[PDB]
Amino acid sequence: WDYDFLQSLGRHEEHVGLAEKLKGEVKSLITGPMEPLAKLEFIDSVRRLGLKYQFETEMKEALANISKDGYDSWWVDNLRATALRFRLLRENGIFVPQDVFERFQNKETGKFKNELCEDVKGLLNLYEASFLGWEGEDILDEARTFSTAQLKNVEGKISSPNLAKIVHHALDLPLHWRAIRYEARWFIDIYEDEEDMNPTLLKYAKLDFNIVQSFHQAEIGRLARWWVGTGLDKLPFARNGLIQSYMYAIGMLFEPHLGEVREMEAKVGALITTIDDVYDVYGTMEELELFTDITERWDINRVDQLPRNIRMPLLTMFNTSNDIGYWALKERGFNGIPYTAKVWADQLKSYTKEAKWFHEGHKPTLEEYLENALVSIGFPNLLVTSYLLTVDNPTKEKLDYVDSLPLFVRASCILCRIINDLGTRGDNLKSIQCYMNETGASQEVAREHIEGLVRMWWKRLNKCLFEPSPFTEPFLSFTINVVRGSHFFYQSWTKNQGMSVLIHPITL
Ligand SMILES: CCCCCN(C)CCC(O)(P(=O)(O)O)P(=O)(O)O
Ligand SMILES: [Mg+2]
Ligand SMILES: [Mg+2]
Ligand SMILES: [Mg+2]
Repeated sequence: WDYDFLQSLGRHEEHVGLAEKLKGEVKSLITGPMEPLAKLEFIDSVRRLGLKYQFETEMKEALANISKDGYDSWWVDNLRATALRFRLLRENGIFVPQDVFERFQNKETGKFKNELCEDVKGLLNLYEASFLGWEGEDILDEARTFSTAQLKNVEGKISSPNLAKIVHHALDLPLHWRAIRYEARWFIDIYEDEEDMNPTLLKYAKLDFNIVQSFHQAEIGRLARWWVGTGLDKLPFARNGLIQSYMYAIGMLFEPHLGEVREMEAKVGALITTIDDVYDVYGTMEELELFTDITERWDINRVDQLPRNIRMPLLTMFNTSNDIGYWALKERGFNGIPYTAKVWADQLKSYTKEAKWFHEGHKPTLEEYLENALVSIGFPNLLVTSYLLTVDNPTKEKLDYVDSLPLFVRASCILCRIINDLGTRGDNLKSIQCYMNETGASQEVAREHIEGLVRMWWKRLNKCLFEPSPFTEPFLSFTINVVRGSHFFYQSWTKNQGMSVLIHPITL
């Protein structure tokens, strides 16, 4: 990554009329007659190509009327149709019971019938649908285990390279857990080779992708300029994480109309990865204690006591925090500086508890560690910032409620932390080793336990999305998509993902 070259991008196309024509056509298709299984497959194709943000209402209405049609003959007895309907309806907020899978099980033992290994597409759809489940839905747990076992069994026996690629991709990460934009870039190429491929939808996908990528490149140019202006790229003992943070933010939100929010999120992310290193890599406890005190008091009057290599990240945090709070004051009429200050103070207190534990040789339980680490991962900061920047009529009360980390937000933060600990030269007190110290458990027993925690908290997020809350569409999607971006990173192979998504356009 030549940041010299990324300041280039965004400085330097009219396909927008054809884009609007293709959008009207795809929209008519979504409203079109569409025998119901074909309509489901089309809606799911539109989603996988990253186009749901264009056709929100049409997709919702189409799925709502599919749910309310008078007859079930078109999907019952059909595993692919049953699973796809389950998943899409339950993604749309329309509950479907797990009972619909019982007719594919041996009615005595509850096991899915081994003969289903003859239906690869149905197995894939059952697999994908299983990750829409909640706690206590045992049929969906069984569906996950069975489908994964069978798919890995037959992956070597599949001779269609396209379907082998799809099966391998699903085994890497289920669709429910995948970052939308990167998955869209992958599935454009995949969809171009599918059986019932619709060329109108494919062309619109490619064109819309290039346009959104143009917005992204302008954003990257501005952010690289700012980041060089901070001088933080030239820190020897701190990660140069501007482009990594922007990739995180793309996973969190990719819509062009949210661009400015992205930039701020990106900024915060960068600073997070810098300050963490200040706390994890190169910093005296006296230096970090002073860092934390200054941040808690929001008072930079004694900042010159710090060496300039620490003084620059601290003051960049300070000034960017004030800038974002003032953006809130100006554009939303609400001074957000106290809340950016609060979230940074809380995150530095979490960093401080972690560093103090290390120096003390403390070995916390997994629960204690996680209580601190859902904050130290930084996503309370990022999510409260996104809420500040996007909520209608911001108030002290709304901000206090979101910053209290209710179950929905707290589950997303926990997931980000434990996913990063599964993906992880620093502080070796992470999730796995905390559990090992707790229970004396094995390396791999602890790892599988943490993976089970991943599944459990995803179940809780799924059930949260069905339950009333004072949160609305954009923040909802933010909360899910930070977990998806975490899955994206801690599965450089991430570098070439950035090249394919943010740098190179799609040839048309
Ligand atoms: C974009 C904001 C999240 C990016 C990841 N941050 C660096 C978190 C820091 C960590 O996760 P990292 O593993 O050091 O990257 P930590 O485990 O030290 O808390
Ligand atoms: Mg770290
Ligand atoms: Mg750390
Ligand atoms: Mg770490």
